[PDB]
Amino acid sequence: MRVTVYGFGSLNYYSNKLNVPEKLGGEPPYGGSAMAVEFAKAGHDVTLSDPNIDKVPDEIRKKVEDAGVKLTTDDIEAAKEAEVAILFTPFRGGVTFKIAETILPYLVENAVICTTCTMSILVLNSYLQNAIFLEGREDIGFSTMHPAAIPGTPQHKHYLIATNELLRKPIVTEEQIEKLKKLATDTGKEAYLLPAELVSPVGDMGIVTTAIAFAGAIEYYKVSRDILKTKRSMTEFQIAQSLQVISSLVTKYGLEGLIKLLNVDAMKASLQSMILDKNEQPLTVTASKLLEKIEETIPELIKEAENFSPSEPTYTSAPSPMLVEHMEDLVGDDVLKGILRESWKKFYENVSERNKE
Amino acid sequence: MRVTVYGFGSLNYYSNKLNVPEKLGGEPPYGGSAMAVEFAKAGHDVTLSDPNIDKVPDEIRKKVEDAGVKLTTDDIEAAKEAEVAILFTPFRGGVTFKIAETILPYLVENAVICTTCTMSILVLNSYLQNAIFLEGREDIGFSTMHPAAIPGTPQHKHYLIATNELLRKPIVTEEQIEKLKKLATDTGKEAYLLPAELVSPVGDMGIVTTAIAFAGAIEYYKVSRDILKTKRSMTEFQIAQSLQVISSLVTKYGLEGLIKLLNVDAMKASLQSMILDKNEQPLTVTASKLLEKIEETIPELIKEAENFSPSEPTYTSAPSPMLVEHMEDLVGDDVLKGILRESWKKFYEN
Ligand SMILES: Nc1nc(=O)c2c([nH]1)NC[C@@H]1CN(c3ccc(C(=O)N[C@@H](CCC(=O)O)C(=O)O)cc3)C=[N+]21
Ligand SMILES: Nc1nc(=O)c2c([nH]1)NC[C@@H]1CN(c3ccc(C(=O)N[C@@H](CCC(=O)O)C(=O)O)cc3)C=[N+]21
Repeated sequence: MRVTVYGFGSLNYYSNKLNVPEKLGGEPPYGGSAMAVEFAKAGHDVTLSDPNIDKVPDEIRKKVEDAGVKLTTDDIEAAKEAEVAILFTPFRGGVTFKIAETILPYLVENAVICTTCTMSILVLNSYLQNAIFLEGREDIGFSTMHPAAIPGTPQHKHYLIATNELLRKPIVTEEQIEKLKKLATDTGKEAYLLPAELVSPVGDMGIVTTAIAFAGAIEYYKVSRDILKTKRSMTEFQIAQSLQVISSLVTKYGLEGLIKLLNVDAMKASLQSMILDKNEQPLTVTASKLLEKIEETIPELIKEAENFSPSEPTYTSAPSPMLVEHMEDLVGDDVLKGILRESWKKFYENVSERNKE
Repeated sequence: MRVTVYGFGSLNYYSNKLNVPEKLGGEPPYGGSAMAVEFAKAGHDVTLSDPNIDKVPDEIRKKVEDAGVKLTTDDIEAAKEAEVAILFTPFRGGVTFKIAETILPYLVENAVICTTCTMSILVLNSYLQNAIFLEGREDIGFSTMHPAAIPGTPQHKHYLIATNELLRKPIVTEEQIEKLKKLATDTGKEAYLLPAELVSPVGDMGIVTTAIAFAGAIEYYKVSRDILKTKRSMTEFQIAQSLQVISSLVTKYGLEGLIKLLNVDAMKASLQSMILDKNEQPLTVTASKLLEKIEETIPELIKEAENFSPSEPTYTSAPSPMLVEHMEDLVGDDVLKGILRESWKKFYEN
């Protein structure tokens, strides 16, 4: 099939900022380039579009082209007759939204656009709904080819592929998912089909926070079951509230507001009475020790927290499924889709616009 | 001041169900009784109301009375002079709602009602909105004397006191907050003034999930700062999104649905590319090892997950703070507090 990868992968990032060969392994080029080369070796008609093709060293550029990858800077031409479009594009500056919007009217009928490690597919889908409508591209599907790893390293043995599970409205067809599974297995990668909104939580660099919080939830569950002897429903409420609170505080107030509003000293003091079996609570013990030295490891965040003050009120623990359900009864489903869209767009904007020098 | 503590504390739970003297320390009585004794030793006029006072052993009851605590079974009488009413009341059965509603018309002018770990103060305030209006008790304050520990153990060195921070309308006055700070400080306890909605996630037993997830968010931040060299916005975007999804999965589909939908095998495979400095990532390494043995540690949940099927759809990643403000604009603040109350009820009742 005809596949176009948008984004080569910053050669300088993967060698001078993060020493990928030493930290993870393999050899350059890494990123979308490595993905394209793999597809080309498997017999697919691959094109790779990046604005900085000319900056690629000849030695690297020859390897890619010798695989069968056509290199170009023209995103529009690259999209023509493409069945699969993989966005290995920047999170910053809305670049992933802009590129997807540019290529939208030129993709072949029933094409599928795929996000990777830099963007969640539903957020992209939210940004594109007006373009989709005006251009009549309701045939375009939306899913993912999330390497959940750096392509080109030995750890990349898989792709996370977004499905429609848990979605009120589908974003991808079975025919489109099958093409993504084919690209994965054709290149010896295992396909993990995941509900669309779980792809980025599982696959992104933030798997660090996803996994720690998941294992931490399980640890609390065991303490609740074995030591406290409390009810399952109370345990689940506490887990959901904790994680919703942290998410909402980071969303609205960032890490500085998270630290100031929860109050580390209060958390430390409170946690002492939930260290009930040190041997069975390795995460609790470590967390309590990390909190004790927090002023030494993140002094810049502590300083920002001292100077933080919440300018707007909020509720941090309101479960999103309840808010969505209540909203379904207050307004039409047509209106609700717009509200969910604007909420995903505002999430991206508020978080990326907050980062001010 | 005049303080009334509602609830002695389950003598049975703190010895037979949970061995507090061994696991934590101290000696009985634990709970509301220990709090009342501390206030009385600080010179306050303390009253403790409980329907099962006569079921308290004589040796323990004498210790409490000798400190100056007046024991009674009449909740209404105990409220008539109480400037501060602390609800050391049960977890289930709506007993806290029942007690708070019964004493509301009898509390002194400008009195403050305080919940502990068994009830979010915002949930109680929401429940009582109609009673506050019909009884004309808009002067009554609502806060917490949350011990975030078992009173009577050496770990109880503090109180979490709910404030109006993050609220759109006040639930307590500064004068009332000062009274609670004094009660804490008079008994040698540190007063932690937190936004009302954060007292539960910081003080309750869920502090385990709050602290670990918080620490894991900081660990990722340090990794992004020192190793990945990525921007703060991307780090925050991924934290908020990840914890939003996990939260929604637990709320709507339970722990069984979380395990089935998230895919532990995918998580383990993904996490391999983010263990970039084992010494700087103690939580990541520990979490990665715990994920490998999950089938052994929680087999009953694995069996529930294998039989789980999502019956209804929901957008697990819809950002809660954004939806909160959309709801506020449509139907106002009381409905949002009502949602917090509806959430609490589903899991603490029936
Ligand atoms: N399970 C897992 N998932 C990952 O996604 C993953 C991983 N492990 N191991 C670590 C590598 C490294 N990595 C980066 C992605 C984007 C930028 C990045 O900064 N991108 C900028 C572009 C900077 C620019 O060139 O303008 C942006 O999208 O805004 C950096 C690093 C993902 N990784
Ligand atoms: N920072 C902190 N906050 C706490 O809230 C905290 C703590 N540390 N350390 C330990 C105590 C103990 N604890 C219990 C939780 C649930 C039940 C519970 O579910 N009891 C049920 C059932 C009792 C039974 O088993 O019969 C009930 O009272 O209805 C009991 C006790 C939380 N604690």
